[PDB]
Amino acid sequence: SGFRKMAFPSGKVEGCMVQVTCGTTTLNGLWLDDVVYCPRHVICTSEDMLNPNYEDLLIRKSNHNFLVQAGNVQLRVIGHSMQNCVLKLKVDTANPKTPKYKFVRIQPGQTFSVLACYNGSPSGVYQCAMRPNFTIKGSFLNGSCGSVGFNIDYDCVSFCYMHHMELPTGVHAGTDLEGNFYGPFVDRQTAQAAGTDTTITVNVLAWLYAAVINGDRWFLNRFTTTLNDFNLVAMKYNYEPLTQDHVDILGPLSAQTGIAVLDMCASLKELLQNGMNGRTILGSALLEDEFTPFDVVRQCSGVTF
Amino acid sequence: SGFRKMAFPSGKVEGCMVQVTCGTTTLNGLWLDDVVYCPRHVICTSEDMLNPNYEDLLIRKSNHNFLVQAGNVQLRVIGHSMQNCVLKLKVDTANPKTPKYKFVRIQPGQTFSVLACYNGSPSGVYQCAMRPNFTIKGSFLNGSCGSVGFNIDYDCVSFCYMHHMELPTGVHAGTDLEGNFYGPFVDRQTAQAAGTDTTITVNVLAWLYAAVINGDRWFLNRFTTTLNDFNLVAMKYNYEPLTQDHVDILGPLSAQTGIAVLDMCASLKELLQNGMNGRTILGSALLEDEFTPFDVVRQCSGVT
Ligand SMILES: *CC(=O)[C@H](CCCNC(=N)N)NC(=O)[C@H](Cc1ccccc1)NC(=O)[C@H](N)Cc1ccccc1
Repeated sequence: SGFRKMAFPSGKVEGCMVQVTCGTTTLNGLWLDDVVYCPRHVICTSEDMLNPNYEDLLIRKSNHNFLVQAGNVQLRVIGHSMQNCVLKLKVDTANPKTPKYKFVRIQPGQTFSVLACYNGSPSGVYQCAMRPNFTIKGSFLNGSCGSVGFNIDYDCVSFCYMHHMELPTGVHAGTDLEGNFYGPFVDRQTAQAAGTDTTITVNVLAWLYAAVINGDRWFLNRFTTTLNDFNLVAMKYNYEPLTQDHVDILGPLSAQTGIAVLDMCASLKELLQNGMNGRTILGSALLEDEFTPFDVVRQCSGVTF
Repeated sequence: SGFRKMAFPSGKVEGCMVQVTCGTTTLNGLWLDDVVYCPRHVICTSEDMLNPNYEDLLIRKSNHNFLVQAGNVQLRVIGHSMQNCVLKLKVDTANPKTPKYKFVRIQPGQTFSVLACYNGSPSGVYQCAMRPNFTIKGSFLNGSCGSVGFNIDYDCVSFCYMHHMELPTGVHAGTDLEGNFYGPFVDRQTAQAAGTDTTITVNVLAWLYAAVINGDRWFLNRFTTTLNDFNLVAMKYNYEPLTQDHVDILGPLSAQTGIAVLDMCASLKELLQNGMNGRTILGSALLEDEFTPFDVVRQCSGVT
């Protein structure tokens, strides 16, 4: 029983983390086979970040200016390239602890485990959701860049996020491992503000199913509704619209509990309009939306890797 | 910026988790050097658990009955002993991946990271607090006994918990790595109920400090309360008493915040009586008590 915000085992990623230094700037990198990936603003001065010509400043440097270090071992850079906002440094040695991996671009609403690192050393791991505004509400301090987010798809480590920048709101923004930013953000010190956020309704429903699997039933009424009557209510509370594909993905939890998706949509409807009656659900007094439907199955089914 | 309940990196512990099978019963074990630790009731059948006698039940068994698996490699068991409620299995080979480790017994109120495992394979990692009633509100399914909790002191993995049992409440109970249960629980199918629980006052305060460092300051007030007076409001609301040892350990965050421990005790005291004013604190409408004062520094000081 029980239900906690659960991260994937971080062992396979810990083995790929290294330190990348260029001039006076250091940050983290991901060492897979004989290539190290890291944010390309490692090659930038603070002066450069006001208007950075990454194409020009990349070729102005060469392999010797990059100091990659895997723990205590120095790795010899033998080639440097640029794929969007991610700098690829070819190295002399291939990582023996390289897992079977894949580079994936997640969609807003999905989750992943973040391994926060500093100077190429892991500090801690936690679960993050990619908000609808393409930010993540993470925990990062300076030097955390190159920290990556990932999922473990059965026998494969799917990397989905590399951290680049903190915004003024305190939220965070990054890229996929192809170097493409999630959201309308820039690796440039220019005015950037996240867009208005919304609540991932499909994830909240999944989290109510999880509460039912763990005994909590006080919020379940004898009502049901239509998918559009609920969405009318959802829009009023700045909730993401629920699609038919969303209802499809909640089937497995609807099947496990014997509660139709729209039956619980009605339960959520009245949780939004009349509050939570000063009661707790899985140890929270607010509606949690950082659990995907697969996150609930994974935790309440004992999936292993 | 930001504050989430993050766990320690699990890599070092992952290498130590194996699958222990005796008869029809399979659970997880910890493989350190040439020894595999696991909950002793692996030797029992469900019919035995109603009134097991472990010393005689081990009298019945041999090293031949204990099957250990490190991934897909089978480890030869060459000896089996028992220390309190933990079974120690001596094996033919030592774990190449044994970290510098300690066995520690935590006190109620401190936190640790749990690596939930099944069939010797890790499934997830999360943070827990040892409640004042010596329970933990974790996430454990069947075949999760053997899973272990741990901290990471720089480069020393100090194990402090092994999972053994879930109680009717839904909470969880286990032992330190010397086989001694936390709380008045036992590995037997007997009437056992978790004592009624209290909130960890010192952790809530640390959590409030984390909230202001991260920018949340609406709960502030500072009406000048005394340690005692606070404690008398606290105990009525089922919060554990706040000693001045606690005040001492909140010193660091009282410093960086410039907020005297007692003046936040004040703003906690009326948060306790008035309410949350329908507002949040780091994304919670509840007072969070599963963050130690060190947990708050470690997460605000970038420790690795
Ligand atoms: C991940 C990092 O911390 C990295 C600094 C590495 C050097 N190591 C240490 N200082 N210990 N990068 C940044 O800190 C990042 C650089 C950047 C600037 C502009 C865009 C993208 C990246 N700095 C920030 O993100 C600041 N918050 C500046 C900023 C950026 C965007 C909007 C508003 C402010």
